[PDB]
Parts: sequence; C-alpha cells; structure tokens
Amino acid sequence: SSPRDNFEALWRIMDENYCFFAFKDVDWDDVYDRYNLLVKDTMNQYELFDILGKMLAEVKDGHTNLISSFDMSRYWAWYEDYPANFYKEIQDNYLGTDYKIAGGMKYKRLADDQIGYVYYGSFSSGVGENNLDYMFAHFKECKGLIFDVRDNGGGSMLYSDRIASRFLEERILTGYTQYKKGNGHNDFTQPNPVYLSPSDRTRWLRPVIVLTNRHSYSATNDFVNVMRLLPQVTVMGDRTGGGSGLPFSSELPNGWSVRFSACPVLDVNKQHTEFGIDPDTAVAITGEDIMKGRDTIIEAAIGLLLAKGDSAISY
Ligand SMILES: [Cl-]
Repeated sequence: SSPRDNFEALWRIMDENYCFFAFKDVDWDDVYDRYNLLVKDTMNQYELFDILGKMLAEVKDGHTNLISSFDMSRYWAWYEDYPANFYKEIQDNYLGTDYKIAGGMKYKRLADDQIGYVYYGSFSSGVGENNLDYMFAHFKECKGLIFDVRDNGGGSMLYSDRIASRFLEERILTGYTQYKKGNGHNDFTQPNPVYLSPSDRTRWLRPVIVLTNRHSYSATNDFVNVMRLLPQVTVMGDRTGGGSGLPFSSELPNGWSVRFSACPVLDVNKQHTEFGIDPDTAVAITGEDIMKGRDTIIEAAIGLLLAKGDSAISY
C-alpha cells in the first residue's frame, strides 16, 4: 500500500462523496494539483498521515477525520474557535447533589420551584417514555422548562425523536434530507421531507428554553432544528456545532478510514444546518459570572421564563 495510491484513493473518496464543496473557499481540483506534488512514495506512514490530514483540513470541517491505528486527524478549530459556554463545576451549583436521575436525564426544579431544569448530556444515554412522564409530572406546577443540551455530542436518533415528539401539538414538517446521487459535487437527490408526529404520552406546551453551545452537535443539531420550529420554544446560548448524526465512512487501501457527514440536512426553508444553527438569543458565560459561581445562560433562561406577561390562562 503505497503513499501515492492512498493519496489518490482519499482524494477520490472526498471528490465523489463529500457533500459541502459549494460552501468551501477551496477548489478540490487545485487541492489535487498541490498535494500531487507533495505526496512521494518514499514517505513513511507518519509523513503520509500528516500530509493527508492537512489535505482534509483544506475543507475546514469539524466533522471530517482521517483515522489510522496511531492517530486521528481533525480540524477542531471548528469547535475551539467558540467559547466552552458550559462548565460542569458551575452547573453543580444548580443541580447540587439532590437532583433526580431519569435515564440519561438529570433534572431539578429551580427558582422557588417555578422552573423545571433538565440536563441531557448524551443522546447515547437512553430516555424511556416513563422517564419523560415522571420528569414532566415533577414539573407540573412549573411556569416553564429549561432543556439543556450543551456539550451533547449526539447519539441515537431514537431518543431525539422520542423527546422532541413531547413538545408537538400536531404532526409537522421537521425539514428535509438529500443524499449523494452521483460523483458530481452538487449531484444530490431532491430534498426529501421528514415529518414528526406528537406523542400520545405527557406533552409540554408551556414555554421551553433549549440551551445550546458549539459542543451541541450531530443528533443534537437535528434535535435543536426540530425544537426551534415550535411556538413555545426559545433556543439560547451559542451556535450549535452542526453535523447531521448521519456519517459517511470509507476505508483507504492502507486500512485507514475517512469519515464525514453523509447527507445534507435542510431546515423547513431548505437551508443547510450542517454548519450549525444559531440560537434565538445569543448568551455567553461571562468571566465575572464564573467568579460568582453563576451560569450566565441558565440565569438568562430563568429570567426570560420568569418575565411576567398577562395573568390570563388562554390559547
Ligand atoms: Cl418506557
């Protein structure tokens, strides 16, 4: 397995399957011409790995990686160029030690029991129908809900759909999917509509604040995409980390593998969500709030939900 064969195979895999060339400042043909002069069959496996990793970093994509048995290439400036906007130690001041555990959820009432707070760290940690019903019943008397998915790198779409379906009033269009039809960079199938139906179990139609950060991505990005379509939902924090939760993976002749997003996911306006979704209200954790043991994002969400409107029960 020669370096030039692995260079050729990797360039071709990207050329024919990478979905987002239209949104990148580089031309993949000029990337071929440049790296063609750099890859030599005298290179050892480490030199080849560094150069091919740099080649993938040309598309500046946090979702693209080259994986060998010794390293994984990454463009993590995609995540690291944004503030953390989440600290477990500051979150401990809100959850304490007496928070409740229902599957993959941590939950507790805040602000004199007026606000329900949920932290859902991973879509890989399952949530059952009873877990959700019990969490909602604990928050029966609450004015609103905080659903915090900051630092949630995704996981299973089964839990994504199961949680999101609890906030629906009726069946809705959630967005669209496209898939690579051919080798051409823009050779996609027509946008396919994806729908979600409301749950038959306990639903939450009261105000909701969804908390996001750059470390909210993949299945979490798709979850956020559905939640921001709902009238009772406000998304707060920072731009999500994007991605789709639907990866492409292929092996190289040398056994290394390349991965990236397999399909473009579009919102209801047929706009790409791959590069992340902006919150409704941008809020960043401040240096002085950390010093006070406060989470600026949780506090802004509490403030917004407590902001009193009319004293009327209506529709
Ligand atoms: Cl269940």
